[PDB]
Amino acid sequence: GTILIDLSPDDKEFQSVEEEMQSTVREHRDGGHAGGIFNRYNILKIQKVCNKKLWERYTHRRKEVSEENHNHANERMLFHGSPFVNAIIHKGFDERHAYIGGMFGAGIYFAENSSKSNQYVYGIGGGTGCPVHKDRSCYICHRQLLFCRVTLGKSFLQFSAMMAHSPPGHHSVTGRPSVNGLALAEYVIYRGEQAYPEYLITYQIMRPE
Ligand SMILES: COc1ccc(-c2cc3c(N)cccc3c(=O)[nH]2)cc1
Ligand SMILES: [Zn+2]
Repeated sequence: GTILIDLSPDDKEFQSVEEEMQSTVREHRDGGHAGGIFNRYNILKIQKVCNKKLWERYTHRRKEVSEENHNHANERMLFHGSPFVNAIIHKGFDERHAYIGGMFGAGIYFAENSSKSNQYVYGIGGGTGCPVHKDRSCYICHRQLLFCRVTLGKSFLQFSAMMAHSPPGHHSVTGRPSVNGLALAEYVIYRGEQAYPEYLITYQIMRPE
């Protein structure tokens, strides 16, 4: 039931999604090992992901969370990178898309930094890199990220040196950076219904000059 609608580069929606992608790139403590060496992206395409059933699954859960949190869904727009992006857009997020080994337990992880999610496009730690060249810093191969609508509800704050259940009385976990002053927050949900994959972004990382 999923259809993908291309956005024009002239459309304000394309431009605002591109700006979030580009402006949330940072340097990583791995020197580029997982995601590659780059300061910016070449955006090739942005598509709106449209699936009625999956949207209604998201909004149903959003109202449940809202009603448990003084009518406040605490909804964010966050990046997700995964080898399973094609399954996600067709079937929705579920337990199969969890990062079993993540620092906040087996859940589905989202980033404010697009460059954090980029580290996961080819697997955990960047896997072995792109399938064609086996290069984690490949500047040729096309990559894909999701920019997703995520319900956080009441989020458990984990101060952090950088499927399970949410902590009792909470709907998500927030990983607050406590060492790297430039890192933005990461978030974990434990129910696939608490995210909708709204934009599919196709891109290349760009080699710095
Ligand atoms: C291969 O299964 C996985 C898919 C996505 C990720 C992933 C992890 C992650 C993280 N730990 C922090 C912030 C964002 C992400 C993310 O986008 N994907 C991890 C495993
Ligand atoms: Zn490649």
